[PDB]
Amino acid sequence: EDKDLRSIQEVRNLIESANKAQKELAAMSQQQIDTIVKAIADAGYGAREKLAKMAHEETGFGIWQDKVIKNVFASKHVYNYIKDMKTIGMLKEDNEKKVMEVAVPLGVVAGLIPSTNPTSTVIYKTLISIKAGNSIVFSPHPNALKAILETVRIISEAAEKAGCPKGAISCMTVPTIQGTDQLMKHKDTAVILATGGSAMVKAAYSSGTPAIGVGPGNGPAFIERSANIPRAVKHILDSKTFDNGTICASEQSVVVERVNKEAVIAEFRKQGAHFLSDAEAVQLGKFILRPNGSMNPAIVGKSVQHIANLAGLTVPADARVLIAEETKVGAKIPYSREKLAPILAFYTAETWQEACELSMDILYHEGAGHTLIIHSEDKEIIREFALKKPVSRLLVNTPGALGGIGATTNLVPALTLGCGAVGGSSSSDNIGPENLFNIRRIATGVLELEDIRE
Amino acid sequence: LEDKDLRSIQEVRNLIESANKAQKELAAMSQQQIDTIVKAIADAGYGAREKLAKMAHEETGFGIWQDKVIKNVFASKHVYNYIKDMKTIGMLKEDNEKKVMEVAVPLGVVAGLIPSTNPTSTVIYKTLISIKAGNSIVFSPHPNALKAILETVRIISEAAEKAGCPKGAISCMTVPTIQGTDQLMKHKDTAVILATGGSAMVKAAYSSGTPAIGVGPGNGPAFIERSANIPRAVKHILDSKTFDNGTICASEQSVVVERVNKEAVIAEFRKQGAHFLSDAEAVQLGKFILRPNGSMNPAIVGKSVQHIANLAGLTVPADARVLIAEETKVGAKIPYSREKLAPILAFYTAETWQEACELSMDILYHEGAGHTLIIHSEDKEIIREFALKKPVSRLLVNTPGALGGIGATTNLVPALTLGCGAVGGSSSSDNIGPENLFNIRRIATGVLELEDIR
Ligand SMILES: [Cl-]
Ligand SMILES: [Cl-]
Repeated sequence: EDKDLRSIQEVRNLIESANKAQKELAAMSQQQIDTIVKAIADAGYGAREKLAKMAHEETGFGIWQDKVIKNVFASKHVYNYIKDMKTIGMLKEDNEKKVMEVAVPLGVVAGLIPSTNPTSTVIYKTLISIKAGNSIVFSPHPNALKAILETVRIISEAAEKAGCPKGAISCMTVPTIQGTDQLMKHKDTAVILATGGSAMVKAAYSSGTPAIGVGPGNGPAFIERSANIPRAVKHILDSKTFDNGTICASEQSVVVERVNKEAVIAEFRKQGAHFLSDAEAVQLGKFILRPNGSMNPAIVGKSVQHIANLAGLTVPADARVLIAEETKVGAKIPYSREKLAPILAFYTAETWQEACELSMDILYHEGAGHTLIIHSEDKEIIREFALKKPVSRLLVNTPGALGGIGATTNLVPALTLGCGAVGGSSSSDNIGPENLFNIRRIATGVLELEDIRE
Repeated sequence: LEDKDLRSIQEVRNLIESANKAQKELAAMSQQQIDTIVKAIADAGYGAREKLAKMAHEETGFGIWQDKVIKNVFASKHVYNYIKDMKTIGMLKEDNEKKVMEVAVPLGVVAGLIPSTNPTSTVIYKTLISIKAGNSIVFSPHPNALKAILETVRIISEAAEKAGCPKGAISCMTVPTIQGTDQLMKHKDTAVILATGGSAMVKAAYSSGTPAIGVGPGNGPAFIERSANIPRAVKHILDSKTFDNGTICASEQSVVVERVNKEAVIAEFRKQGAHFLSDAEAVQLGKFILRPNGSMNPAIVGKSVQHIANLAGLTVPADARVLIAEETKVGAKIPYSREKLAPILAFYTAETWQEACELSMDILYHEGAGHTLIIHSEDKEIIREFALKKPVSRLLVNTPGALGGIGATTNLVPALTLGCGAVGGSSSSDNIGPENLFNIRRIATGVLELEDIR
């Protein structure tokens, strides 16, 4: 009866079921696997509306119409990338080196699901884990529980119809920290896909189980002197306002040069941004930064009007983002940190070199290894940013949120965006099927001992 | 500070701090400048081959002087020849079709755990690959090999620094403590752990909060299938199993033969210097090898046949090259079915290749899964079945186990850190090198709008 014990029991039950379900997947051919993958894609996509509405209603986060596009992306876009990849059995036979390469599935994948992008992340993690021959057990955020449970129900039913063994795709029905702890620590858990906060990722790397973790997204968008101002402002608003800023790859600040500063402020205003007065900025800043130095969860995925009301603000009805001018960087400077909300800091640099230095300083305090955006027509400046910005994905003339996940760019389509070693993670990739299998190499003898000691 | 544990913690924080600064200096260097240092390390390692082999032999008491010189040659010359022309620094790729550029990003400060079994060769190799990828490295020495490791570090460090490398980029703890090595693994500025050592050590690395890459126990069966060339299969198994008195983890731990071939195989093993133990002698050595706590006796590790025979109270001919015990069982309570880092083999008889496979899987699933299995066969179909099914990361065909698994007699990546992958509890199945020690940053240009994906 006690909730944590039942949760720990259920976790042990799901992993066991998932372990034997994977052994059955492992026996399947590439064609049999792809038949399953396409069926998960279709069920995910067919239920795009219902799951998007479910998630919005339960979490109170975002915009259901935007969650639909997240579901479409997680289904069709990921499917289209992964459909023709060889991920199963014999991959390569080098007949000159005499080395053969075979894909080995990891085993049971433990997927931690955020409340910010719940149904889309479930679909994405399922497609890529099953594609690589793995079973997946999900850890749902308590306040997106029903949405995630129905996503798992819908996609696992379609997979099982297409030949997938029962138990290969499952989810905790009783969310506890103790339960999630067990899922992570379990001997028969092969890898943790750790999409969550910084304490949750640190836990996953302290679990004993190999983990693939994320960091906070604190991505500046530098609008450089040669950028088309209208297009840059459009890209940023497209991303920042997408699902009320729930995607980690969305812009957290705008950096402008002195030459374009006012031209950019005016364009933001013209496209519906609201600039906070100095007084309005500190008032919201006081509300955003909690006494313990945490960022206020009360803003996450909420509307501009919702956030204004919480902060004691009165803001125009058609305001699309709140923007505050910022000069400093630090743990006590909330505008310099991740605000999963339609709230942006606004920085001014005199030159592109000053903008690079400020971005480094922003990223080093928070957001290193994740995302930075640059709007520019200058090939030389973009290349300097490419060689120096401490991120894993550097986005050029594109909306941040959409560009970072590979919706508007040719990055790998993903909702797990690895932050690399600088962010404390084991990978910097947009996670796909190639991150979820090992290579076994089968090598023939080419030399004798007598050759190597001569 | 005078207490040993606190002096050691202090040292590790100082060492990490220097390595942190030094890496930022390495991070500014071109591929040319890096490769110059790499070559200087390789040259210094190679030149000190006899010196360092003798130090390690005298200090640890393990192995054969001659064989450790070869390992020092392998770690320097062979690793260097694989890495010298590899692209590991800065801009790697510029895809103009996808509009995606790729840039190598060094991990940062590497933590190298060095075992007493392969101590000088492992330092040389890890240094070369870390520095090649633009990283610094701080070593944790096994206390039984402290002096030899420190002197290897001293030697390659000075040649690196003479070649342009920043001071503090290559360092080693001078006071080995478990409290100091815990600090090395857990530290925020430590970017990655190369975890070469025992099972409790690698489980410690994955519990540290820092990204780890671990090894597993090597327990590889050698299946001399009926199509095999017996005299060469025997020579290979002996070449590997007696190499440094069996200290390398990719060396064979059992021989599996088909019944039709058993007589012929035993006769050849005998001709080439193998000594088959009687039932009573096998039982006597088994009692000595297996400790009451369940661990295997360290007293046998890297020791001669005669030395072990004396320890176990056996009387064995002076020219005996390996001790072979016939075995029928697999399990924790069965010492021959487990990793014996010594010139000792189990010998199993199966009826068919199918039974040999099933037996091999049973061996590996108890101990050794993810590491190595060796097969001698001229049957490419049976080999392919083993390739697709045996739970290992490296499957060796017609080659000595120790020498083929490290890539000395095979075309596998030349390495002394052999990942066991997920099945063995690690993040990688690779023979690891430069490409496991940088992240890829991707710089991507927008190709689509929000409206397009709507
Ligand atoms: Cl979603
Ligand atoms: Cl050595």
